[PDB]
Amino acid sequence: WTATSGSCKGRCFELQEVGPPDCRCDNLCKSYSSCCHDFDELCLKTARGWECTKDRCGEVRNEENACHCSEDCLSRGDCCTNYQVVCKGESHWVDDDCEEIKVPECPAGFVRPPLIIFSVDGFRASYMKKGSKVMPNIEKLRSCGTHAPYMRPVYPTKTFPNLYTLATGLYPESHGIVGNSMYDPVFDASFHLRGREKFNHRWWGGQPLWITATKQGVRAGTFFWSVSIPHERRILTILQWLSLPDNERPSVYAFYSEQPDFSGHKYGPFGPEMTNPLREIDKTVGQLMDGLKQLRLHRCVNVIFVGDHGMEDVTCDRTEFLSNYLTNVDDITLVPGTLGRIRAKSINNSKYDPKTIIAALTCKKPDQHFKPYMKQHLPKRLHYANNRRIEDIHLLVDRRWHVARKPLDVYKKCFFQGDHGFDNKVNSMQTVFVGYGPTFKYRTKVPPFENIELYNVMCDLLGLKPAPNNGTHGSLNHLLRTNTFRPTMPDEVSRPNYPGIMYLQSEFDLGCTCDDKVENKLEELNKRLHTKGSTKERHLLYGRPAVLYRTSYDILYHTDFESGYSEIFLMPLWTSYTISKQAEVSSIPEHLTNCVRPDVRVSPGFSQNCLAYKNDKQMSYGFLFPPYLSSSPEAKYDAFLVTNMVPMYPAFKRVWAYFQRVLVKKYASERNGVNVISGPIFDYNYDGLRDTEDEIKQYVEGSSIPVPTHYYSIITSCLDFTQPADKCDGPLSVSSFILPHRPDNDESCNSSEDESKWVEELMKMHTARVRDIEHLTGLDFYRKTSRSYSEILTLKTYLHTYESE
Ligand SMILES: *[C@@H]1O[C@H](CO)[C@@H](O[C@@H]2O[C@H](CO)[C@@H](O[C@@H]3O[C@H](CO[C@H]4O[C@H](CO)[C@@H](O)[C@H](O[C@H]5O[C@H](CO)[C@@H](O)[C@H](O)[C@@H]5O[C@H]5O[C@H](CO)[C@@H](O)[C@H](O)[C@@H]5O)[C@@H]4O)[C@@H](O)[C@H](O[C@H]4O[C@H](CO)[C@@H](O)[C@H](O)[C@@H]4O[C@H]4O[C@H](CO)[C@@H](O)[C@H](O)[C@@H]4O)[C@@H]3O)[C@H](O)[C@H]2NC(C)=O)[C@H](O)[C@H]1NC(C)=O
Ligand SMILES: [Ca+2]
Ligand SMILES: [Ca+2]
Ligand SMILES: [K+]
Ligand code: NA
Ligand SMILES: [Zn+2]
Repeated sequence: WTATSGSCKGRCFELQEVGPPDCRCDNLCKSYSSCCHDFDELCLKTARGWECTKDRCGEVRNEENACHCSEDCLSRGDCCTNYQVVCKGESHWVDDDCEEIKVPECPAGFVRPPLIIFSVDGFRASYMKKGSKVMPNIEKLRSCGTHAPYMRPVYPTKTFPNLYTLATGLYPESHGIVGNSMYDPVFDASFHLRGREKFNHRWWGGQPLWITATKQGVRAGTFFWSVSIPHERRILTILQWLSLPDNERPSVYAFYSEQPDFSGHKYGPFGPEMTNPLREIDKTVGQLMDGLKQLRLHRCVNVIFVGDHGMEDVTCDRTEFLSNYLTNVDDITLVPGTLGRIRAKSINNSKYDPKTIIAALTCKKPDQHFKPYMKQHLPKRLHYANNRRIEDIHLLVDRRWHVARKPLDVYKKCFFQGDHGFDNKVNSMQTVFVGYGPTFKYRTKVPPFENIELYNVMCDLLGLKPAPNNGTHGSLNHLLRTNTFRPTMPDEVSRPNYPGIMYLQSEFDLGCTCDDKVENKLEELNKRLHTKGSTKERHLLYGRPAVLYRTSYDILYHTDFESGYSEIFLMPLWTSYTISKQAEVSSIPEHLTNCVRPDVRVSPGFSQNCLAYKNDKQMSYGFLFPPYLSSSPEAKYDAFLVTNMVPMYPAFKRVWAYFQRVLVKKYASERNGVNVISGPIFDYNYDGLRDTEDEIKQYVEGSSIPVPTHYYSIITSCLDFTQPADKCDGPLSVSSFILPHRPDNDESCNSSEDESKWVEELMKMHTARVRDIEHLTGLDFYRKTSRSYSEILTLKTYLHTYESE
């Protein structure tokens, strides 16, 4: 109930909302059917439109007009935004040459440069180039300020998840806005684009920018705008708020536009109809900037121009139907379109089986335009598992396609020509970033970055302490002129042991054998030095990874590789080796095929044993340092140490062996050497974070050898590929992956073929940031380089995407 009988007299666009039954006058009142009776009349005036004209200059104040051109407007804070240009002969902001803003030039009473975030829905990255000719205001922001070629959204590339991510710095699995449509089973309640359930606060987790500011004494403009408030009115309202008294005036503001998403859905991303909405957004930017110029705030405010996601060509004829795969299509509920989320229709149907749904959806048709995944098997880069609102079964839809349950869902809902929601590495999904202002750099291009990183920057811009989030604070310091955040490296928590030779061969009863009984003071001292770390400078190029949790581990040196060996997990946490451009690849000699050797530095009690692998009919083993890349027949023996072995399913070994035998050498040839760090990951609860021992769900049969859920590799070289990786003076280049350790290759529909036709494709899908691996392992990499820490943080957030230009 709303007593709509009160008035908005002197309260239009009030910041502090009022509580029912009292009627509202804030910028969401329309959305709630709660505005006082006179809100339209008073707060949504449109008379005479939005632009001063020569004749109106100096007019008598008619309170009825949408904006004013009368002499006193600048003092009331309510002039039309072109007032000074039309009436007072000033130039539009966009006609002004750009001049570096070295310092904020703010009116008296301003305690910090305000921030205005100008958000645009569905603003695909390539519009900056393709629409350049019709967006002069945005082009000026872009060219004069700081911009990225693109900004990467989060998955799913839908509006609500992305805007909330921008506002929180969190992945959707952590803020809880996991799609535009959702069912939460604990609440037993559904979130929809339409209607009122979406307004309950229990859906929206984390702490968004406007709460962060208020909690720390920084006032905020409201970030949500009811759809029916026209853009011109939104801009005028922001400008009005900027003329409030110091003690009342917000320091952070946001504008939202539904375009160009709205027209993109109708016409596709580059439909001829798309030019006009681009034109209209640009004009809105111009109004804002002219208005700031009128207020003498154009060299005071930081402005961010940012999109939530891009847009792809999608038509109703590119739809796959689950009725063409499933016998029991009525037994499931699908969240449809550019992603799929499946669960049972009835929690009382005990004949529901995910296993059979997944099998029926896997590689059943040659051209299949989606792939099914149990959510924990999704690429870790998606961070899309750890929320009860995310259904166990997920469909990753090919770009340009939809999935639906039955044909009838499409035509009893071709209408539309664009959509979005696909894999966030897809080129069409990429969106935009521009920063303009005294705190941003001048005429600066930065590399692409992920939208999770902006919350921290927005906090830096306002002098706020960010709430805990998924950004890496400091990784975007290169965008900023000032207010940079200077973190320290995290402290190492566990120091390693450095064991020497402590065990005789006969103390080991592991059930392992090796044909190695083949016996020189020249090379006997040499091998000693290798075991004491003499080649470590070669193989450990950026220092040892630091262990950020309490544990017991040993550093093991070898000729060709260095490792950090866990006494708890009985295998390495990390193995580090460097392969030059000139390295030769060799085979595992016939005589050593099944060779496994006791490590006389590591107790039998803290070692794996071969008998467990023999008795586990499902599980095999591989090596972290690859015996194929041994520097000499003699050094190859190090590679068969029990301390280099890890559990591997035979299906996985196909992947791993191709990686090790072919791809590492390929990268070394292409990148002029590479440094490789590889290791296990355990993430049985699919939270993105290192498991403790008690979370481990699977062990090699009859033993305490835990089974990894994934294997990672970090592959580093010199960004200037004229310098060898092991003698690099400057910035580094990285590519990494987190490969799922699965007992089959059902993910790869071409896996019956030779590994050259499908392995690298898999690996590319499971590309990762170094930071993803750090979260997953409790390790901190690149501790000892000659580069600044912020530069290293940027490197750790890098994702090698494998998309074209
Ligand atoms: C990305 O960044 C984020 C933010 O830093 C990282 O997420 C954090 O990770 C922490 C560890 O995973 C997690 O810590 C837990 O917090 C519990 C208290 O949490 C509540 O309060 C905070 C503060 O106000 C709030 O942020 C939380 O918000 C979550 O939950 C509400 C719903 O109630 C949601 O609306 C909201 O979106 C958010 O959900 C997300 O997180 C929850 C888990 O919190 C997930 O389940 C969701 O799927 C979703 O992702 C909460 O309201 C705290 O109680 C936990 O403490 C346990 O563990 C300690 C270990 O020392 C132990 O000593 C305690 O005893 C305790 O265990 C007891 O409870 C267990 C469960 O019943 C039980 O098993 C035990 O037996 C014990 O009884 C824990 O510390 C932190 O809350 C989130 N924060 C956020 C915002 O998500 C995230 O990891 C980053 N991602 C990556 C990949 O790095
Ligand atoms: Ca959107
Ligand atoms: Ca975990
Ligand atoms: K076996
Ligand atoms: Na397969
Ligand atoms: Zn859309």
